[PDB]
Amino acid sequence: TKERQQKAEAELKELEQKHTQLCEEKNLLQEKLQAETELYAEAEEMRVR
Amino acid sequence: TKERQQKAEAELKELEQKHTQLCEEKNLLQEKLQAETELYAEAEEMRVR
Repeated sequence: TKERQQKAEAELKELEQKHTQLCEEKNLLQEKLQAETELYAEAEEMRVR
Repeated sequence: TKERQQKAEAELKELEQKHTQLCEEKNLLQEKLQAETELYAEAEEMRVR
C-alpha cells in the first residue's frame, strides 16, 4: 500500500505542479486581458474622435 | 499510510479545485480572451478605416 499510494502521491504532486504551470499561463492570460482592455480604451477613444 | 492518504486525498481535492479554477476556468478565460482579441482586431480595423 505504501508503494502504490506513494506512486499515487508522486503523480498527484506532478499534477499539482502542472496546475501551477497552468496558473502561470492563466496569469499570462490576465496580462492579455489588461493589454486588450487598454487597447480597447484606445480603440474607443480613436473611434469617438 | 493514513497521513500519506491525507497527503494524497487532500492533494486530490487540491487537484480538483485547481483544475476547475486554474485549468477549466483557464479555458473559459481563454475563450473570453480570444473573443476580446478578435473584437479588438475588428475595432482597430474600423479605426484605420
